[PDB]
Amino acid sequence: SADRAASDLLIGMFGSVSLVNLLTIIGCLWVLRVTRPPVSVMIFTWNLVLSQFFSILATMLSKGIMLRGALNLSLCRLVLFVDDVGLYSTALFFLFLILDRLSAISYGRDLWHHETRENAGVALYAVAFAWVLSIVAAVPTAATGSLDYRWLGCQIPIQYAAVDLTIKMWFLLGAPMIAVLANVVELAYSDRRDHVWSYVGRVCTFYVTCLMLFVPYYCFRVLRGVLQGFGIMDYVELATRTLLTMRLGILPLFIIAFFSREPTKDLDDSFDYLVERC
Amino acid sequence: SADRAASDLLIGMFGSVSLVNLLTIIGCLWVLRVTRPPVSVMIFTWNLVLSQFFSILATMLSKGIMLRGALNLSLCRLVLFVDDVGLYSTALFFLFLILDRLSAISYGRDLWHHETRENAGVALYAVAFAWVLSIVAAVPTAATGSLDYRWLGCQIPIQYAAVDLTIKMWFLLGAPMIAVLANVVELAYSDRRDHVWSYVGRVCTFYVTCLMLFVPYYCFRVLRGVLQGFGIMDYVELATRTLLTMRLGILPLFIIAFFSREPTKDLDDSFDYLVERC
Amino acid sequence: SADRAASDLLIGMFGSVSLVNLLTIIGCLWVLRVTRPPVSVMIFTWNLVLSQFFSILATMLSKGIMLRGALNLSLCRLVLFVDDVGLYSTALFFLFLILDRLSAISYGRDLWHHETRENAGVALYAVAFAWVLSIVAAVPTAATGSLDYRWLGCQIPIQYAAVDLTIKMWFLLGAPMIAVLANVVELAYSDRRDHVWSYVGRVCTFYVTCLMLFVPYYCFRVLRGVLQGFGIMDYVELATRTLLTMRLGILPLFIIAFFSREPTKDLDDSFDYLVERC
Repeated sequence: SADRAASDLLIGMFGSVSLVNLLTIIGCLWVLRVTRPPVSVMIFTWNLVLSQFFSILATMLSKGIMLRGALNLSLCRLVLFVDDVGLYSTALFFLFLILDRLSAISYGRDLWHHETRENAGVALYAVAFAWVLSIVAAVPTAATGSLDYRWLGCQIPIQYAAVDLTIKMWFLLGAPMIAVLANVVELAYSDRRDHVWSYVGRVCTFYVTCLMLFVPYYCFRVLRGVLQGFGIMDYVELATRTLLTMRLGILPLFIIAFFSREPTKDLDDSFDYLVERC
Repeated sequence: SADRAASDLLIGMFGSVSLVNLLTIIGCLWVLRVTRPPVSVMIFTWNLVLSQFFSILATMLSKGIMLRGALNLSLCRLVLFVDDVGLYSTALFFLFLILDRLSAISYGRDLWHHETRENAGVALYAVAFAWVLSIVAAVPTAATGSLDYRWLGCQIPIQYAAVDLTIKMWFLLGAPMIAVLANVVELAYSDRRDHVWSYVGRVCTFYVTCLMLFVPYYCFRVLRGVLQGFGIMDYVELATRTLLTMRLGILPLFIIAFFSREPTKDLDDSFDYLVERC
Repeated sequence: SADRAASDLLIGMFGSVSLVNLLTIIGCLWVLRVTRPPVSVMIFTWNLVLSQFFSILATMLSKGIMLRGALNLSLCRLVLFVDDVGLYSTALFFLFLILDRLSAISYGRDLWHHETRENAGVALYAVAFAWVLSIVAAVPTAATGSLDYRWLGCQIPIQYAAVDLTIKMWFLLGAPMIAVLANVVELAYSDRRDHVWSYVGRVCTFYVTCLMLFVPYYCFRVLRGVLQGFGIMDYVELATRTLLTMRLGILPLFIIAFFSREPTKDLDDSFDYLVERC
């Protein structure tokens, strides 16, 4: 049982680091308001922060950091539901933020004085849809969650792993990145192309990061149904599970990366003026 | 069994009301031909009318309004197949009609004399695929239908509720609502933006209406697998199922809402001219 | 067992014919390099050729042309995994090739001297994702493959037919053609429309061919779960399977069809110049 305590400490350390990172993003977003951002960006970025907080909070309860002993089936289903709600919302919020910025930057209207009320209305309507769709997509998982017996956490049973991977694959990489690739391909041959490749390079490394964090875990879960103390098959499950947990500290860093055309330059101006007078 | 008889009356009244509404749309579409619309609109709208008629006809048989006693497994599977064919076709026809009109209105070419043969050819091929995909997508639900024993209808069992919701979610609001949002987001920053917000307001309330009608019934069916005369869990199933039945009287009203840029103004000219001389 | 041997000969003959066709496509692509194509086309077409080779090789092992007797569960799962990897990659590669060429031809920049380094970078990054997604999407198949008993080949059990059709429907005609139809619908109403209808007429017949080759086999497999020596239900399964195997000789013919705007004219110039001097 010594390995279980070590795994509990490692997950808790990652989450505490991730929680500090999220608070830094919240503070960074707060000081970025001086460089007037469009309401569309503000709606998407703030909803991303809320979704990340839900995923971080539910992940620790899923790993049983402090709820060991009281983790029944009712709590296991509720925790797994909240985790996927943040998991699904982040994919949709990032997809809409990328699409909003790709269209805005390409047409040359990405500043505060370049957006209308209708632009803000679409962002609010898109955010409301993404929240509701995430709840609906996470309903099947709330009716199939079960306790973990190798470890002391919460995880969907292996018999539903194939269905779980299919929903996750479409929601995280199937739909969001086919739509992004279709838009980029059309954007690559258009006249509104010169000032979009800096942003396109950011969305390429973002989906690669998402690809290398989500694929190893769910693919292994499906494969464990035929591959059959702890053994080698149990430590690799933990090894591929922490990679999923590291998304709580890497994804929040991409909120600023998609904030504007050159966030690293606007942030310096905002911070320099913040420390000078206000 | 008194409540069951009242259930048939409520569904039967809704179907008769919906049938009257559909006939009004058929008549309204007929009198709208004087304001000669593009062939692309005519192909989509008339195929929608055929799709709605299939859904209305199959829903009455699904509830067992007149087929009680003879509702075996073979008929229940066949009826559930036809009902989902109309359910899937309507989502695809509405998605293609919205996309066709959004592009046509934005570019300023939405009248009869602004379309070519190739525009009509795309609409014909898009309709042909949407009919075939609906048949294919409704094949799995034609091999898993079963008799309902709480009520005297015909519904998919609860063990396939998770799979049923996943297919329905993608078809009704998964693919069509992402594709529409992706186009609208691009349209919000383009020069072809001034005369598209009247139509965008119509597609926003349409998908909200679809969200309010479809989500509660299928989400409850999945949740009923874990929540476990009639009881409270049986009346809420009927309450959340009638909302699905009201789609037969609400969706046909959106056929004219997407007919053109300002259907409420073109309809008045068509009706006023028709009653005068022809 | 006489009919079983005949089926082995028919499938083997189709593969040998398909193998010759693929080698002709490889040779045809090699002689098409004189008419300098963009690197984006070269990346997509060559990756398509590799995917067809995987599908051709795995299909023959799946049918047990020469591996009868040693076809265990481990070999059956591996072969079925490879076949879907080629099957899924072809759908994604064809979708990206169509989208790349539709955008390039519409904007008037489809020649070698009209593409930039960023154009080739997107094609390389899109190909890398399509390979990874195909591997991930084929992972569930490797966990559910089983040995065939009515015949001596490899095929998914009928209990997973519903899940198999859902994944295949989305990958082959669900996502790729919704995105294609959405782009074409917008293209039909734009100014960049005059010189795209020759290509659009080519993607309409291609997807119809995919519709009539993939649908019958998977739709029948789901229906066989309720419809219940060899009988009529076993010969139709063979008849509906050779249509799937026939895709190995039809799909490679579409690699050159999507090569450029008018491949039948560029090929003649390339072949005539090759036989003259070099």
